[PDB]
Parts: sequence; structure tokens; C-alpha cells
Amino acid sequence: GSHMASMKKKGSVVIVGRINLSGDTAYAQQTRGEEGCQETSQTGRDKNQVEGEVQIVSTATQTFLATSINGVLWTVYHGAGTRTIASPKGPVTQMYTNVDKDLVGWQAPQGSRSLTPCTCGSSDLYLVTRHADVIPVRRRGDSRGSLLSPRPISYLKGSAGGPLLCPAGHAVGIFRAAVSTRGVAKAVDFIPVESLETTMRS
Ligand SMILES: [Zn+2]
Repeated sequence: GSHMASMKKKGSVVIVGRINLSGDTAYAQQTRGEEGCQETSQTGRDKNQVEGEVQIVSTATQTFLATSINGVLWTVYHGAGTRTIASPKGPVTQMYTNVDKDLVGWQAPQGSRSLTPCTCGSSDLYLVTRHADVIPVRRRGDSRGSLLSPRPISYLKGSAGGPLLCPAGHAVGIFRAAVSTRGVAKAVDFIPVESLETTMRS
């Protein structure tokens, strides 16, 4: 049994900022502070204007990234779970949920812009972090790339759900997890865009 009257629900994922990639300079912009984030997570009602391809998103416990590709805002299951996302009309249910791929998605919010999936086959990639660093990554397999310059795992914490891009700025994948030893990240695991395309039926 249980005390049914006191049963709580997890809040929505809330967009709290974006990574601006539109000019020649990448930078993180915050669009909501912590108090507003908490309120918005509970109501699921977010009237803020959305712009851009890469959103900074938060739950009650974590902050990470989400990336629009082909009109779907994608992120990692390990960050978002099965949560709704806050929107101007209230909570929006996930359109895709795949724990096996560590992948979830919602319909892309009005005002967002989407990346296009890469078709170039290039192995020279670029990872965009939550701090708007653009880090060169050499692709090493279907789902892995090496950092040209290794760094402490702290640097990548909170970047899950962000994009890996080809030289032409098309989406190659979604960052999933760092590969590290003794706290040093030398590589990254990612969800390849073809996996998203198959999920979408595109
Ligand atoms: Zn490409």
C-alpha cells in the first residue's frame, strides 16, 4: 500500500538557455534563472521565445543539452528520462523514447531552427559543449571519436545531448558520454545521426 494523496510527479525538462552558433562566434546564452526554471518545471508552461539549434535544458537535478535535427529536439534518455518538456501550451510528451539508444525526442519547439543530417561521410568532426566550446574530434567508428586535445572530464559534464558536426556544419551525431581513464577524457561516445533518421522514418 501507499499514501496516494501525497504521490508526486517529476517535473518537466525546461529550456534554460541556448548555444548560439549563428555568427562566427559560439557562445552560451542563459534565458531563464534557477527560480524560474523550478517554477516552469512544475507547471510545464514555458512562454519564453525559443531560438537556435542547441538548447540548454534542465531537470531538478541536472543540466545538459538538446539539439534540433529535422524538426525534432533530441537529447539523452539518461538526462531526460521519459519527462515531458515545458512549452507555451503546457507539458509536451516525448515523440520518441529509446532507452536502448539513450535517446529521446520531442517535437521541435516553435522558433527553434534544425540542423540537417550530414551526408558527406567526413571523419573530421566538431563537438559543441554546453559552454559553447567547439572541440575538434576525429571520428573513430560509427559511435566514437577521439579528442585531438584530451582534457578533464569536468569539461564535458553537462554536454550530453549536444551535437557533433561535420566540416560543413551538418549533424553527425548527438554526444552521449565521455570515454575516460583516471578522470581524463580522450574520446567521446555519440549517437550517430543515422540512428535518429531511422527512428524518425526519414
Ligand atoms: Zn557533412
